[PDB]
Amino acid sequence: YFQGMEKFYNQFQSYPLSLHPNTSLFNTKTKNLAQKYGLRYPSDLSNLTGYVYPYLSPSALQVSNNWHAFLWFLDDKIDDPDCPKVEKEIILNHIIEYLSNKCKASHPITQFLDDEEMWLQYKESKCRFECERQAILMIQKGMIPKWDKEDYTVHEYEKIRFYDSGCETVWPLMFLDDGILPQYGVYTKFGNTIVCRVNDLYSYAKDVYRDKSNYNYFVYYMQENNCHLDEVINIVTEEVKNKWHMLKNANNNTAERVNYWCLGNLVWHHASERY
Repeated sequence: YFQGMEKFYNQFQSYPLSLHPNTSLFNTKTKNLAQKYGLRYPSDLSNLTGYVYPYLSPSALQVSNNWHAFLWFLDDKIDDPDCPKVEKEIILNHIIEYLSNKCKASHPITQFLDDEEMWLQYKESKCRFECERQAILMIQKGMIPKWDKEDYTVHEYEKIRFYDSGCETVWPLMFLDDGILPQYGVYTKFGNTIVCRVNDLYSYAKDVYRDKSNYNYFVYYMQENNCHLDEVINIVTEEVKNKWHMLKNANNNTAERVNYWCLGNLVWHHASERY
């Protein structure tokens, strides 16, 4: 595992920007908003925002960090093994209802989203509506199926993880300073895959050895294909190499910003004590 990760990171680490993005101001504002509703956003997560959106304005970075905080709060609750299952179903259906204009925000997570400071001057932006549309899909096609499912093929995991990861909800943030939506298609899909492969690789030790969770590409691939971890790491390295080249070779604004997101996500995981 350790040698496989070393070889993987050495192959793909090509983050050209500062290891010290300016994050303090937006970290503080996001945490202040979280604390207003009794929620916690760990400061290290703000570094990810700084790494992945280095081309955004300060106000767009602020709202992006707020959206990442929403995803963190929800993942924290849904992935919590000690949270009662009925409470998870209640919060997931409530978020859908709130995001569908059917009910008031009545839980801390939706009160956070409903606050004037959530979206700042971007409350009526195309981004806001698309983030929320994609968050409904993340719940309906990602989180709800996952919390009812025990067995996964690799392909079933890939479909559920595409939604459950929330990556489709972050692509619109890349266009906050432009007022338009991303071009969804092969490049957002490749970005979703690259982010998830990196995340699953870095979380493998915690998932398998510490948390005893099977929800990880490498676990399901090893089961399905009867192979060892080193082999899957090699296979994923080849897949990521090909898809990341395809992302970098497109002269297309969505692909270019997805590339930054994949590069920044890799540097953040390399630096993190979490893994």
